Amino acid sequence: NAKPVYKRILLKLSGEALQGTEFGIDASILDRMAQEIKELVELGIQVGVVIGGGNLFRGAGLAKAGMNRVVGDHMGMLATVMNGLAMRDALHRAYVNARLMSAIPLNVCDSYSWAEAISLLRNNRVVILSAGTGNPFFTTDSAACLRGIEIEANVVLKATKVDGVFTADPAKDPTATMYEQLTYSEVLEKELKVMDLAAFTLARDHKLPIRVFNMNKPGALRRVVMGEKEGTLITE
Amino acid sequence: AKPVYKRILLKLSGEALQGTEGFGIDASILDRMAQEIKELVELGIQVGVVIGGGNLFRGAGLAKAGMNRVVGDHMGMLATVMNGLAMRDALHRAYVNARLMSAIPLNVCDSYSWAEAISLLRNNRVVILSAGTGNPFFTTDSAACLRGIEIEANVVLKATKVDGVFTADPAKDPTATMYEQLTYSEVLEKELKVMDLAAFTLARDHKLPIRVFNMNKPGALRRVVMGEKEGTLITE
Amino acid sequence: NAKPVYKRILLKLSGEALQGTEFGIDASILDRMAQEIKELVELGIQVGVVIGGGNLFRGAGLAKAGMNRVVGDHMGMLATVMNGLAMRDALHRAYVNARLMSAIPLNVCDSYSWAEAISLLRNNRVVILSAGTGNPFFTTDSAACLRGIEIEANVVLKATKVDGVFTADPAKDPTATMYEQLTYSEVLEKELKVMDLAAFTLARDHKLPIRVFNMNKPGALRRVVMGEKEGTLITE
Amino acid sequence: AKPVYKRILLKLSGEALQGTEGFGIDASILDRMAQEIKELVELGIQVGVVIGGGNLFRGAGLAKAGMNRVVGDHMGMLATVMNGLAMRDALHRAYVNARLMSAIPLNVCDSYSWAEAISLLRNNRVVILSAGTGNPFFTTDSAACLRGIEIEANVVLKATKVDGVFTADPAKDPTATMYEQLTYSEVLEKELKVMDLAAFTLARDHKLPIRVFNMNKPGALRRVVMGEKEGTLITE
Amino acid sequence: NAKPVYKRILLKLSGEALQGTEFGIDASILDRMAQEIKELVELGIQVGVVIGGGNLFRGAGLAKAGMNRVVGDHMGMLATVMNGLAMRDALHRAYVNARLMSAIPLNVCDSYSWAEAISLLRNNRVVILSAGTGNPFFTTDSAACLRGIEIEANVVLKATKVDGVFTADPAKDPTATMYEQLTYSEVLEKELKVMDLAAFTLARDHKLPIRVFNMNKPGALRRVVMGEKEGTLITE
Amino acid sequence: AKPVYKRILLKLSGEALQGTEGFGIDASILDRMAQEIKELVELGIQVGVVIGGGNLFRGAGLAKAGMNRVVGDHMGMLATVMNGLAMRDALHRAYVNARLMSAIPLNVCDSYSWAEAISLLRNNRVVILSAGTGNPFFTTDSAACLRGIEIEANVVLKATKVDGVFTADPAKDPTATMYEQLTYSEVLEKELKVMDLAAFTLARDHKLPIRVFNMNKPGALRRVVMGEKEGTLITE
Ligand SMILES: O=c1ccn([C@@H]2O[C@H](COP(=O)(O)OP(=O)(O)OP(=O)(O)O)[C@@H](O)[C@H]2O)c(=O)[nH]1
Ligand SMILES: O=c1ccn([C@@H]2O[C@H](COP(=O)(O)OP(=O)(O)OP(=O)(O)O)[C@@H](O)[C@H]2O)c(=O)[nH]1
Ligand SMILES: O=c1ccn([C@@H]2O[C@H](COP(=O)(O)OP(=O)(O)OP(=O)(O)O)[C@@H](O)[C@H]2O)c(=O)[nH]1
Ligand SMILES: O=c1ccn([C@@H]2O[C@H](COP(=O)(O)OP(=O)(O)OP(=O)(O)O)[C@@H](O)[C@H]2O)c(=O)[nH]1
Ligand SMILES: O=c1ccn([C@@H]2O[C@H](COP(=O)(O)OP(=O)(O)OP(=O)(O)O)[C@@H](O)[C@H]2O)c(=O)[nH]1
Ligand SMILES: O=c1ccn([C@@H]2O[C@H](COP(=O)(O)OP(=O)(O)OP(=O)(O)O)[C@@H](O)[C@H]2O)c(=O)[nH]1
Repeated sequence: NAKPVYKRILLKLSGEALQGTEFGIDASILDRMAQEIKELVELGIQVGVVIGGGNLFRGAGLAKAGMNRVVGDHMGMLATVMNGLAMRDALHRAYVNARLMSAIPLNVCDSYSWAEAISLLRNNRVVILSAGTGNPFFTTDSAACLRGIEIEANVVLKATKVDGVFTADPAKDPTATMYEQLTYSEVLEKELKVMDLAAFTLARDHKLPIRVFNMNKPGALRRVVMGEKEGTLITE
Repeated sequence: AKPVYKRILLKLSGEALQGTEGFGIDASILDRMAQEIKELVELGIQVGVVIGGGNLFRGAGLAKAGMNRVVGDHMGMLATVMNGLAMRDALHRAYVNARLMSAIPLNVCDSYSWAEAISLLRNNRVVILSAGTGNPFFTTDSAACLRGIEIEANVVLKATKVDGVFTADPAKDPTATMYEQLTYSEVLEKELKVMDLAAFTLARDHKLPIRVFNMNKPGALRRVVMGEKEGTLITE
Repeated sequence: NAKPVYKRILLKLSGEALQGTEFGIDASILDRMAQEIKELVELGIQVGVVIGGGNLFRGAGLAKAGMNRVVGDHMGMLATVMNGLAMRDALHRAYVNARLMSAIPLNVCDSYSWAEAISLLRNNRVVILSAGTGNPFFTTDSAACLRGIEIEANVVLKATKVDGVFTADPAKDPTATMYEQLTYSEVLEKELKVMDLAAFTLARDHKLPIRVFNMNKPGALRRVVMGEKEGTLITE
Repeated sequence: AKPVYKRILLKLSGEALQGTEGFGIDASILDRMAQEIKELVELGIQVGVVIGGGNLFRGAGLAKAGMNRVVGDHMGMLATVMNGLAMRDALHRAYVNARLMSAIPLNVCDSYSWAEAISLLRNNRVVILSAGTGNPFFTTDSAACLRGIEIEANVVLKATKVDGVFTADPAKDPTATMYEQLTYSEVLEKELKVMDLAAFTLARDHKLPIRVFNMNKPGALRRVVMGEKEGTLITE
Repeated sequence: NAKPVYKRILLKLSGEALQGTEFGIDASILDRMAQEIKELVELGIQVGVVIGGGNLFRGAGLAKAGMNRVVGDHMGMLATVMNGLAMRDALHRAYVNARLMSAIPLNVCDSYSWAEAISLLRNNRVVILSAGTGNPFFTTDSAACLRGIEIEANVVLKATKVDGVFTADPAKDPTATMYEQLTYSEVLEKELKVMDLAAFTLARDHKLPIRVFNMNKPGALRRVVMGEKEGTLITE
Repeated sequence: AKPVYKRILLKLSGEALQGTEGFGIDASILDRMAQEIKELVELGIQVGVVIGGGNLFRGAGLAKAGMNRVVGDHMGMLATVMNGLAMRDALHRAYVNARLMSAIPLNVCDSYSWAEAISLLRNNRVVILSAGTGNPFFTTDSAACLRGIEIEANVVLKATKVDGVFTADPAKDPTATMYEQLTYSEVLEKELKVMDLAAFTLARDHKLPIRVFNMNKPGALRRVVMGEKEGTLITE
């Protein structure tokens, strides 16, 4: 009798979380991703997914090596388009209707269009938003919040490799602990790592709730949507 | 003792930008490539470059993992655009006029246009050609021979990590010897591995000469262009 | 009780076969074409058609007259887009759902897109692929085999003006005879005229059967699809 | 005795490229046109060219055959792009800077852009304008007067196979005489055939002078531009 | 029992009539517009609407101030795209399927395409045509007649701020009177203000009836469509 | 006494082109702006311009009226393109090379391209950047700081109708005084209104200096660029 507690969601997929040991993409994690997204679609949930590129390139990182920061961000963005393309295909092969859209118009997929996106969602099609915001100096987390506000999602689900928001990187600091609930205020006064002010403040400004969970946990995405104890919730 | 080629078509394998890790791009090797191409431009030579994507993706390889071959080939092509973009930036940072063109419209960079290409070339601007031929079921080798014939290059220079064409792999067999010259017919007869059959065949029909050389041996590119003994030549 | 022996086909239409006495297009042959394609659509067959331009321009021919070979191929390609447009219209007027796609993005029709093409076919829409492969130095026969492999056709039906594959041009050599069956091997050891190695080898490589028939024969296309004795079959 | 026009708009009828066969393009006449335009460019004159498609297709003609008029007009326009492409190549082969622009985006050639056009013109590059006005129910004559007014040409030179404007067809009536000058009003009053009414009317309202001359009479184009007695002038 | 007397109409909306006191747009007039268009859609009528830009910019007017006439027309056109976008949104918010198309390809809406437009109309979607004809020196009235003939409307409904065609501007001349019926002949011999010959003659040429009514009159559009006494009818 | 900035980013508020009426564009102020920018170009300074759209539309303002915020922001952006087009024409009419680029592909003008921008700038061509950042929920101020950082401008010059930054509005309070210099920290601490928080914050992180000055005070722009006491500087 459960029933989902969300009608339209914006699922931000970390690029790094498509690696799963060794750079590149992990086909089996991609296929699991599809199956889990398939379930949401059937449950009637409208899904829009913003995907990152950290498993291939990060602009700032390339900038340290000497490259022009803008060109570095452009490669980072093309990296998100490569993930989006792999994700879409995994979706099609799992018999799920999906469309890839790119912030920077390319031709291989559609160009992002607001009205078109809303139409696709109302029609139960999964919409994959690539190239983030289309601009350099930004991160895909920003795009998740922007697109999330544009398509009017009920919430942004940040898929990560950790169970929630920790006080410090749980993989490097042995003192790291995660909270299960936070307000946009607490996040700043405690200075916990969630996103980057740019993205965050935008979400706060527009009162868009955020739920941080672990995508490496099979079933976690479904628990979040069904309203079961998973991850951390950031509200006002 | 001036150069022997007015216009060439440099074909770099995606692995050419790989560091010691065996994947991605290595800033220092990129910058080194840019200096070597800078010298050719100053020498009066017109340069067109076709770069691969093996340091990132291969369609056949992805298809084995379950993915749709065509989508795998699109990601491969897209990777060659990531390389072309990094190569262009190294060029601009070394003060060399260069323009990235793509066989797949990506209005990042502009689209490949034969007429525009010939114009950029006549103006001493290095033309970088990404996305191979624009179609799946093809390799960047074929794009090198194709573009090479379109822009009327004097020769296709195939960059490898070996000094030339051997009787067998010299690293997996110390008996192997390097040919100083060959005809398309002998390559096929002796079952020699130079490049993709489709591509090779194309170059043979249009009598486009091929020079296989070592891009890691300092001075090689210049020597190959100065008519000095270096690598293997292939004609007929 | 017949029932078609093919579910998805790639129909390669020769440009020359739309002339029918006197250059240009033959409206009545175009309308018959539509009616016959209409029948396949109703039978449930998914049709993708690659159309040539030989009735208007051929690149190599223009090259002999002195023109730049690449520009010549570009005109040849625009010629296929003109035929595709006429074909599409004949289809619409016969109340058949059809979409025109061009290898070289134009705007008047759609730009070729793999995923989009598959969706249109699954939806029983006729897909007309123009501008061949998008590249010069190639022929539309190449494109028929490439697109045929891309959309995963069960077979490529080469529509011609002769009943099959002959030993020599039946219109010029009085010794010309046609075979009714051939393997990709036989085709080469006998050196019979079918396509051009480029195209052919590709088809062979991917084990795509080919059936050569005469489109000037009213009903021939329907016989081929129903599995009746028509034309020549090339298999491995 | 320098030229009398700084910038002109040469309007070539599609038939201007037709050989003796009465269809298509004749390489030798094309090359001859290129030499005559080369001379004008050297003389300091800025040249814009609008070419028709009657040596290939006409929308009204196709519509009579059953086809949708709009589609017929698209094919007609597309033919003017085939001519513009061949004319551009003859130009480049005669060493004349020229760029083909299209009223129908064909990202082959680039799109018509008024500002870019004026810039190319000021840079002594022959601008070739294809696809007429971009809309059906119009002729390339109207595009000649329209573009002529946009680029602020000093005059529209209408190339015909006759010496000028006659009282009646001189080939179907030996009584006919050639006017050396006329006003838009007299043309309409005497029911004289100069061009499409829509087009004519447009030129009259913007006071764009028209010179009708013979493109086959050697030296004519130069004479018309050197203020020497040649053809018919039309103003008011 | 009424029943509409038209199946497909082309509704030309004056840009000025979206102001309603004070430049800019009048949201409440826009919402009424939507409701009235909603009714037509439900009645089964296929609606195509051409919208002007006179409430923001007029090319000729900008030309007097000193600006380049062509650039002035380009701004006028962008003005029609801004109105089209506002109109579309008002339509979506009233739960009416609508698509915006632009004569000059932009990316934010679709690019105008004939076949696509017809498909959208057959599917009961409202089609908004912006950027008029795409060319300078023309008015949106021209585009209304051109698009009207293209999509094969049964009639063009010119929405204005006056009840019909008057002898003189009813707001400035106290002698102004309107006729209730006119032939294309009468319109010229009486020289009444309806459109501009360009547009008009085109409509006449193609025998497209025109009905001029007042959109500020709530219900007037519905009366016209139902065949009730409203506005002025221009026929041959 | 040469200029103190090699490359600047001039940000003009849409209201900067407004006449006394309080809406639209005033030809004379436009021409005056062009003369002031002409002088900078002659002085060797590279100029990038980001113009707003408040003299026409604001998304938030439209959203209050009932419209979809995103669509309101698209119309706003589109208005900045109307201004950019008028500003470009005034520039060309004053004989200043200038190119309009848009963050929203409008193939009127070409699309924004970082690399192309840097090239135009190095060539002494004024680059006009329209459509802000390309995304809704942003202001042109943010686009000024963003583009300013991308093109590596030496400073962002914020044109206002006031002499600089005051303690309070000087027109609504005669006690207000003008700061001659400030740090990002003091602006935020003293609750000073300089620009959009999002934008400001961005400029602070990249240490992009901001100069607020009066665009109506003749000579101001030149003085600001000649290192002479004028307006308010903001750095840290
Ligand atoms: O709006 C955007 C989004 C992305 N990008 C560029 O794409 C690159 C991809 O970086 P992402 O931020 O997409 O990486 P990711 O999601 O995998 O990383 P985490 O969430 O785990 O931190 C970024 O480093 C940036 O340079 C932009 O330039 N603009
Ligand atoms: O025309 C093209 C070119 C390339 N590709 C796609 O790019 C992928 C990378 O293949 P490449 O041919 O780009 O590899 P590479 O140059 O780095 O490697 P070498 O052959 O030099 O050893 C291919 O596996 C394919 O998926 C296309 O599908 N089409
Ligand atoms: O991939 C392609 C396809 C076509 N083309 C160009 O289009 C032209 C049209 O030539 P086609 O090969 O399309 O002609 P056709 O089908 O009518 O001829 P047959 O099958 O009967 O032999 C060719 O001559 C070539 O120049 C390309 O450049 N590339
Ligand atoms: O604006 C345009 C121009 C041309 N066309 C299309 O191009 C076709 C060719 O008509 P053209 O007007 O191009 O013919 P032409 O110049 O060769 O012939 P003359 O008038 O000089 O005798 C026309 O019949 C129409 O279908 C358009 O529809 N729109
Ligand atoms: O085909 C076209 C249409 C429109 N435009 C340009 O758009 C501008 C908008 O002018 P319109 O003619 O669209 O204005 P309107 O409809 O509001 O005015 P009325 O019907 O009440 O007279 C025109 O002034 C012109 O410069 C073109 O350049 N070409
Ligand atoms: O990135 C952008 C820029 C602008 N806009 C849209 O443009 C509208 C106009 O807002 P602007 O920010 O262009 O206004 P302006 O410069 O004239 O005004 P000041 O801030 O200088 O006082 C905004 O209200 C928004 O709708 C975007 O949505 N995105």
